[PDB]
Amino acid sequence: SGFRKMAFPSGKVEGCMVQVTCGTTTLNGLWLDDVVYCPRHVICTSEDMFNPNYEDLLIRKSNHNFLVQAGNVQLRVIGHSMQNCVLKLKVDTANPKTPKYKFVRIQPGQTFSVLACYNGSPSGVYQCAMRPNFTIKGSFLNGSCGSVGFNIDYDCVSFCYMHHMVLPTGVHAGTDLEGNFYGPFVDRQTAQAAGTDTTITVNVLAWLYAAVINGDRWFLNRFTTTLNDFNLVAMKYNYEPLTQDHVDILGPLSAQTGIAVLDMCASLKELLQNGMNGRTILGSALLEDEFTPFDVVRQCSG
Amino acid sequence: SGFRKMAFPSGKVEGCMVQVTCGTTTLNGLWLDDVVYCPRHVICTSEDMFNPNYEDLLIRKSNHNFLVQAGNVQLRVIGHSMQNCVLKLKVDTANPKTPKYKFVRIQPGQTFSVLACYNGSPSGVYQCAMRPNFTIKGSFLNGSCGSVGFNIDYDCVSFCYMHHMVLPTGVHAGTDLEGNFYGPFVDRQTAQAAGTDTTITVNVLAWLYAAVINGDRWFLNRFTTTLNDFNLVAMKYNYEPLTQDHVDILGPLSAQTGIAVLDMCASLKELLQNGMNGRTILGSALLEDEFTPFDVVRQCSG
Ligand SMILES: Cn1cnc(Cn2c(=O)nc(Nc3cc4cn(C)nc4cc3Cl)n(Cc3cc(F)c(F)cc3F)c2=O)n1
Ligand SMILES: Cn1cnc(Cn2c(=O)nc(Nc3cc4cn(C)nc4cc3Cl)n(Cc3cc(F)c(F)cc3F)c2=O)n1
Ligand SMILES: Cc1ncc(C[n+]2csc(CCO)c2C)c(N)n1
Repeated sequence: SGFRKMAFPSGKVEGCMVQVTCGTTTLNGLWLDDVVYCPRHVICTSEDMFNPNYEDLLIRKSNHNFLVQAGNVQLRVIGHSMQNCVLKLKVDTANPKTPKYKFVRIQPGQTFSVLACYNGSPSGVYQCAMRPNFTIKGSFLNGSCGSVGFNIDYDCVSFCYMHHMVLPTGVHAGTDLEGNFYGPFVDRQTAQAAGTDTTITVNVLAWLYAAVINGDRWFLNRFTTTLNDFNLVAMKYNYEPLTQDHVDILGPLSAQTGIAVLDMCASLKELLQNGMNGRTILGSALLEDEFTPFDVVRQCSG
Repeated sequence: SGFRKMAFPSGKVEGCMVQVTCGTTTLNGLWLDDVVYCPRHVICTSEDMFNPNYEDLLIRKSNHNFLVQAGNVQLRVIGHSMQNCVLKLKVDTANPKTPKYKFVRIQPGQTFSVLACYNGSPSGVYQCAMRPNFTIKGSFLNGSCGSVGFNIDYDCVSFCYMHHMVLPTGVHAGTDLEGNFYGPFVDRQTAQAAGTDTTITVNVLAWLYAAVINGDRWFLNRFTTTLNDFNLVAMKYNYEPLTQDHVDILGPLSAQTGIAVLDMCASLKELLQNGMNGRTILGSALLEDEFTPFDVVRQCSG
């Protein structure tokens, strides 16, 4: 019973956060086995951040220019390399708290947990979605660079996000753990705009099913729609199109509630056209799109 | 808005979760030093759950009737006692992952992180507020009994909530770590109704300060009020009256913005009497009441 934004327990990741410093520049790193991963922006000085030539800056660096602190222990760097926008510091000590882990690149519309950290210390945890325009709407302050996002599946941590920067609209951009940005962004201190964001339609539908499972039905109706006719209306409102795969994924929620997927599409179509008339769904005045069908099933089965 | 419900990192609590089983009744417990804390409901058979005689259920029980497991490893119970609605099981091993900790009883309005657990295994973490009617709008399934709520200040975990039961409306009820229920509930499997809820005034005020901090301040009027006058008006709109402690925890935000607490009460009074008139605050037409003054500073300032 109930439905809330839920993050994975963050303990397995907390044991991996460290602080990395070059000169006066400092951010968070991820210590797995004998490697620390962190944004390569750390090698920038105040004058480099605007337009860094990273290969130039890195070749001028020695191992002892990197100071890595785990708690109050200093870790000795014995090698360094760059993979795209991620710096890899080889250290002489393996992290005994290293969990079983994978690096994955997540798809837009999928969710993950963010462990926000400052100076290598974990500060808070919360759930985010990869937006269709490759930004994330996180909660990050100065010093959060290098914080990571992840999912956990049977004691294996799949790291999918490393935080790099804040955009002028206050949304956030980062890379996978291979150092490739999500979206058309680049790691320099310039004002960067994202593409137009769209709403994750399959997630909104999942969250409507959550609302029904928790006893709210005011938005349901008796109208009918085809998948294509729903997608025409959805595109009009800058909603992502709904695929047959998405319809299939919503299957369990349809079975549970007895509401056909296309019947819930008919309900969403009306909400897009009429609005909510000051009413709320699961306490929200806006249509929530950062719950996947798996997130709803996980919280609402039974 | 840039505001998200953020949990504390859960690792310090994850290392304390265990499963406790009596016969087939099984739930979650909290292992700190050489004591495991858990709801006394675990000693009920199904026929006991409706109207248990705990004293009589406990006199029949011996140490060897309690199965306490960390993962699949059994912890031998060497003493047991009842304190209000919590059972305290003395075990023969001091938990090596015990953090610095305290037991605290919170007030309505205060927020905390919940580590939802099933069979001793943490499943997710999210932020909750204690409602004025002493329920929490959590997210809990069967098997969640004994999950705990907590805050972390510096490196000390303040435990404030242990989950006991779901109410007919789907909200949740439980105790502090001394076994004293929040609210008028008792640990019987009966349909107990929560009283009518109200809005957490101190947290709405914190939210208005957060809006001011971010430059959204159209709602600041030119008036002030006395605390007594504001309290009397607030109750007529199903808002909670303010306490002297409430005024004091608004102090840092009042100092940060230079807006006197009673001036902000006058501004909230005007919103109550007139409404938003089609206009929004931090992008929402709803006033948020589950961010405490500390949450606001935590998310604006760090
Ligand atoms: C408000 N906010 C929200 N998210 C963020 C993340 N973020 C950050 O934490 N730090 C950044 N720049 C740095 C400045 C430093 C000053 N010192 C002494 N050390 C510093 C280290 C960093 Cl990383 N940035 C900006 C930023 C970071 C990048 F990785 C990048 F490629 C471009 C950028 F403009 C930042 O956004 N802050
Ligand atoms: C849907 N939901 C949301 N929160 C909860 C919490 N909750 C719970 O997890 N378990 C409960 N009863 C038990 C049944 C058991 C069956 N087996 C095999 N083992 C069991 C252990 C428990 Cl604790 N309850 C009900 C409940 C638990 C209490 F502690 C109490 F005092 C009164 C109650 F009615 C429950 O609410 N479920
Ligand atoms: C945290 C943080 N880091 C860097 C800058 C950028 N900055 C400050 S002075 C200067 C010119 C070189 O001295 C630059 C690029 C910032 N604003 N905040």
